[PDB]
Amino acid sequence: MRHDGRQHDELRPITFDLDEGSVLITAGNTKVICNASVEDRVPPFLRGGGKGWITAEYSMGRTMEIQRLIGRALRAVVDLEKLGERTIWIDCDVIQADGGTRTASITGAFLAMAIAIGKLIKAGTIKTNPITDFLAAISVGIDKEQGILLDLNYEEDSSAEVDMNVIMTGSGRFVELQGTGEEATFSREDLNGLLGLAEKGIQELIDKQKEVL
Amino acid sequence: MRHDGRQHDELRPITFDLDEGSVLITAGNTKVICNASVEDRVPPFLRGGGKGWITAEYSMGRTMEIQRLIGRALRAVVDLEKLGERTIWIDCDVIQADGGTRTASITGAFLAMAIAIGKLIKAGTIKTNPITDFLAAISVGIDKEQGILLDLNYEEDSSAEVDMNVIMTGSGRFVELQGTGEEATFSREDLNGLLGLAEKGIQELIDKQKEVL
Repeated sequence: MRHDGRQHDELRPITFDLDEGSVLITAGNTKVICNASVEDRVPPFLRGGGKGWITAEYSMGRTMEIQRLIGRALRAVVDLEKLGERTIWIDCDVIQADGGTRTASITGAFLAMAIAIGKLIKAGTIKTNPITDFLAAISVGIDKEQGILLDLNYEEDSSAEVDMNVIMTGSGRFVELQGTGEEATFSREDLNGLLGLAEKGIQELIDKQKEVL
Repeated sequence: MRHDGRQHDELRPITFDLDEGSVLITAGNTKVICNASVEDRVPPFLRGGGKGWITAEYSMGRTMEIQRLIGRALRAVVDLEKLGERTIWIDCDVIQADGGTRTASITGAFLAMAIAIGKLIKAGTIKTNPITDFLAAISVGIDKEQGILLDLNYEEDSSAEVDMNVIMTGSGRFVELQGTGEEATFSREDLNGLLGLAEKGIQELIDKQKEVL
């Protein structure tokens, strides 16, 4: 039905290439390189606090928006106190864009962070794992002709009446949610259908994360 | 329970002062002046198209974000073809901020637009009403101690674990939705509770709009 050849609830091929704890994630034609770096400093408003911080650099205005989202989402699944007074720098570089870059950056950014925290734990730098849960993000939408779709590519994102990015944890809770109706609107029923699809795709991404980790 | 004196599902006092089709909306201590202006031109990518446009100026980076949201939300409930080839300029000025400015601007921006379109119809400039439905927006959230709250003031917005802005039409459909978990997360149950409260408040705002109009 989709020009893609995919079913409405089918994810594009996902690849988590770890070949630095650099991560190259591929979703169809979308590709993003994600890197996590640890520094034993923290923003001034935290110095002395004994609690860590996570922040991200992202490249491909609205850029700041995505950098802030990445920092937020990660902080939601990391006990900053257990991390100690140090900050984790995440850096994403979109090398190929074909829809879903923002959510693909989050998924990739998580793994990269997981990899850096693993070395922190193995180095004896921190006593316990601070990651409270797995995290992944996906985009969903409503196309005027094929209905609800999961993981939109460029062309689909472009012509969708309803666009939505969802970030959830492995335990199935929300970290962040955002849906916009173009010159269109969506009902409660549509919202429930969109969140179900999104959850299906996010559970699949997290399954892959666990297995690559 | 709230330092406000309000119940968890109670809106702050709402005022739509029409004393130019200028609108001054007041929500508790939040106050925003909204103005709608009509111009018989349209962005270049539309010239000749015969379809209108709505855009907004907003003042108090993230400013652009709010201006774009205002333009989006309005466009969702207006048949741009019936408006003709002309654009509606909305201008919001936050004169007092105590939480919920962004959603209060949307509600105020809608009325102002409604007022300008009414004159367009009475002037004989357009044959039919282009407004497809009423629209209002409200903020909801989850506070670590009082649970789910409706219409957050500054202090509450500040310490809420979960923040969320919702825009809906009078017919009860979604135009825009955005919820963020700080260093916290919200369940499906939380999401349903948050959307119910939001809908209660939005229905109340729209009731007031209808009666002021």
